[PDB]
Amino acid sequence: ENLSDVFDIYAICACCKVAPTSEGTKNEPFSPRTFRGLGNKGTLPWKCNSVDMKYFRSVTTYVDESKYEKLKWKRERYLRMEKLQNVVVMGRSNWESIPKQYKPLPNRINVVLSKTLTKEDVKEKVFIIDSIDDLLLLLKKLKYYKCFIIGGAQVYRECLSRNLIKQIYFTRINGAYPCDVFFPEFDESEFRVTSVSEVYNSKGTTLDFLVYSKV
Ligand SMILES: NC(=O)C1=CN([C@@H]2O[C@H](COP(=O)(O)OP(=O)(O)OC[C@H]3O[C@@H](n4cnc5c(N)ncnc54)[C@H](OP(=O)(O)O)[C@@H]3O)[C@@H](O)[C@H]2O)C=CC1
Ligand SMILES: CCc1nc(N)nc(N)c1-c1ccccc1
Repeated sequence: ENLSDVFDIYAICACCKVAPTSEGTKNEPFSPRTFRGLGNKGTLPWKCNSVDMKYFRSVTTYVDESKYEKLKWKRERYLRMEKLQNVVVMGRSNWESIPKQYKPLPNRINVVLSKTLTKEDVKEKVFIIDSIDDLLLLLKKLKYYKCFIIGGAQVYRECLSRNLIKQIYFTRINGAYPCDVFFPEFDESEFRVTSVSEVYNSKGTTLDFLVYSKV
């Protein structure tokens, strides 16, 4: 069965256009994907975007007590054949990239993917897992609404490669910036755009919110 559907595994990210270079066999000035800029020097390519930060927080925070049961029954069902909050999953780099005055992300169950970190090290309240396999084990015995994959690059890749992504909330940052991290490529035929928001202006830079769903 589609584990992404059974455990509501979604992906949420923001990407901007990549700024050119001058020398490197990697500069993709004609990439078929205009918005693929994910990070730069362990940080977001652009500056604190309040409009997107608000969005990300509303989407990853929102829970609907009502619709839970139907989810609960779905999982209880799948399991035999073998406070409400969403889960947020992030790679170690992304986790370390987040300023302390934000970790752990509030109103959300925090999970970090790592092979090095340990409980003695990390003092914040977050589950540490060593593989997507262990992520499924955790989800299997955890009570949550939706599960959001929030980065970085390596975590997106693995999940899209295993077809563990049911939906992708993609913010398009209409601006070019230097980037050393890009959104991993995936077969776009298995998805279709289901939501295309109106345009927004954050201090002059525009941005929109697209939502893809698995076919
Ligand atoms: N624009 C956006 O929406 C987002 C941008 N970013 C940006 O992306 C960049 C970070 O991305 P990237 O460098 O790819 O890093 P990631 O955040 O994916 O973290 C990489 C690390 O996560 C761990 N990890 C990845 N896969 C697994 C796995 N299967 N099992 C266990 N651990 C795993 C490893 O930790 P370990 O080495 O300890 O084993 C690994 O080295 C930053 O610049 C950040 O700011 C991040 C999220 C979103
Ligand atoms: C607010 C920036 C942001 N916007 C969107 N649309 N998606 C994301 N995944 C993030 C993000 C990036 C790194 C760490 C935590 C969240």
